Amino acid sequence: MPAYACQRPTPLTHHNTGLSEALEILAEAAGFEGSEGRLLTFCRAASVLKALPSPVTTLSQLQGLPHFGEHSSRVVQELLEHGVCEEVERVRRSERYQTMKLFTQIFGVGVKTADRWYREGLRTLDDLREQPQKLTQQQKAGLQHHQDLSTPVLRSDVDALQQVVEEAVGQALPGATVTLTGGFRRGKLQGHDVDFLITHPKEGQEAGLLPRVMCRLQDQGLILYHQHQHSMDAFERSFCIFRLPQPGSWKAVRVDLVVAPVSQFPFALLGWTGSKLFQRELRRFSRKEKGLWLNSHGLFDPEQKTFFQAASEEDIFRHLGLEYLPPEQRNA
DNA sequence: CGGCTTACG
DNA sequence: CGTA
DNA sequence: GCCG
Ligand SMILES: [Cl-]
Ligand SMILES: [K+]
Repeated sequence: MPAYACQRPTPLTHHNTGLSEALEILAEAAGFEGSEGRLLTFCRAASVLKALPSPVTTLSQLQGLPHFGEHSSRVVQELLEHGVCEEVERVRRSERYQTMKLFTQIFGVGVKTADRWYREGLRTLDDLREQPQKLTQQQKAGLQHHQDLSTPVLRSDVDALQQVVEEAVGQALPGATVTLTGGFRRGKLQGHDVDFLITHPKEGQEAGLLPRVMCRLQDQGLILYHQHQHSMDAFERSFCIFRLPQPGSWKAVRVDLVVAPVSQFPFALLGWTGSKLFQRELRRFSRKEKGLWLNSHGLFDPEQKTFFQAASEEDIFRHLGLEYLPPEQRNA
């Protein structure tokens, strides 16, 4: 089993959910305590289990797997022997973990913000609503719409959303296209947000497109929160909150809109499709194993000072020496 | 031992 | 810092 | 926490 998540297919459905979820609890807790290295190892170990074809039943099966060492093997060992791991259970029942998970699940709140609020004695969402001076406008929106934003987004919502996004994009720029990315492109049936990638076949036509799209959406009354203020002034990404029509009502939905020039489209498609761990492992592999710098704009050779002109995601995998993984196999 | 994705708002 |  |  190879060491990078971008070297192995990881499907939606896998066989070690109980073991994976426990390691991901420890990964989350490591992040809450500011140990980004420990988070990564626990996430990578959990990902290794997701790629296995069969359930792990004996400790010997962990031999030869990357990212498994004394600590992660002890966690699996306890789960195999007793069905629970005492370290994991102590974490999930701890007030620190429950409060940090509660606060970091708010749109606009990360680990450092949640940790500050925790040290100040805050424990519940109502504690936050009673301290509005501690909140950015972004966090006020995440708190105001928290119940809706914690409701899982379904495929039915995605199709309705893509319709209204395509309408606004079409009114903003003839011939522009809209591509669903993110978890739903990977085959997930639920999500916490919906990601769309927007481009135009003619390079340059997409300049200034996202503000025109956001204005069309605001005019349809569809935007509840938007981070940029528009009638640097230009922007190409918007992580907004939509007022999605429902039968006789509406529901707030997190939506990401990204504009990219068509020359960068395969890199943008690869980037925004995820998963998050897949992307980190792919970019790490690119830099550390191939000496190339990858992001959502391109693939840069710092020695030749040139960008690789890709026409497809397959082109990028091939240039990196990787077997192609379709999006449904990028669920690391 | 040091590294751990890499951008934009 | 937050977003992905 | 684990790898290079
Ligand atoms: Cl990027
Ligand atoms: K958050």
